[PDB]
Amino acid sequence: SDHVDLPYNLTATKIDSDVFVVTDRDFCSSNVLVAKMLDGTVVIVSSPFENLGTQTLMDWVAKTMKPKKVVAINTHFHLDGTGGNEIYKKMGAETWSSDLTKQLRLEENKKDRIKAAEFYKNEDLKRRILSSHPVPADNVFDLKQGKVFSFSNELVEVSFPGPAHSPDNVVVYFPKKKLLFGGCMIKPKELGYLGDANVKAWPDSARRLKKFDAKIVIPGHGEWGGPEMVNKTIKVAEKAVGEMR
Ligand SMILES: [Zn+2]
Ligand SMILES: [Zn+2]
Ligand SMILES: [Zn+2]
Repeated sequence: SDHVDLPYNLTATKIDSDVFVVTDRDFCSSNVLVAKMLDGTVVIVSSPFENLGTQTLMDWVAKTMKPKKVVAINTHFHLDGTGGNEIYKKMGAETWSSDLTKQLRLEENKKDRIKAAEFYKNEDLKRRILSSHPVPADNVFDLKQGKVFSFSNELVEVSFPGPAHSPDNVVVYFPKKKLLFGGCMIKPKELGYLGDANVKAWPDSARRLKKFDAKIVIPGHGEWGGPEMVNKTIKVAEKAVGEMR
């Protein structure tokens, strides 16, 4: 079948033999891409919110893919992005983000934990959030220049299309699979949490994603789709600009 149910309400859904989406349903249905490169390297894009979810994800990756190496790419500084870094590191993964994402995560870490913890209503989820201590990635590239990974000539392209959902949001493109992980700047129905959003910039940042020849676009939350995901996002952001003036 199309998915496997994992502990802590994680879902792992197959897109093909070498591409999976793992969804943290407990924490806002956050999507994590897991792509196995031909040379055995596993690339993970984004993260579950915290340690229990991330440990569950890594246990499943270990069991099912037995990777030679794991490379984890943070999409932005939010917990669906950096929440996995502690456990990724502990498990021997190489964690990556832009320099801005690291900076924003470090700044976010200075803020009051217990006050920001009442943002969730369930007490078990609160205790899971408070039990984790998010850290930035170990390896950093310059936001504006992006980064292209080459795993035995299999390319993974990380680029900054401009501020949208957050000032630092990047997308990850896999040209071999024509797959774009757009992350939380892909919002085909409604923009969602705007705490760090640049609504005025969002339509043009999303327009810049049209350059990718994507057959599959994976959003940070919710069902994935095709290139129309980008078009839907642009209109949703425009309506927000329209009301906002
Ligand atoms: Zn199921
Ligand atoms: Zn976010
Ligand atoms: Zn998100």
